[PDB]
Amino acid sequence: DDCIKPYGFCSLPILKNGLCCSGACVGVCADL
Repeated sequence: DDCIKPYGFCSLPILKNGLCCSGACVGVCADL
């Protein structure tokens, strides 16, 4: 387990998904 990197790829569907360190995931990790 780890976090996913900001502006690295996570996955979808995003409700719960692999968690980005900057929080937001929408295919790519971002911030919102």
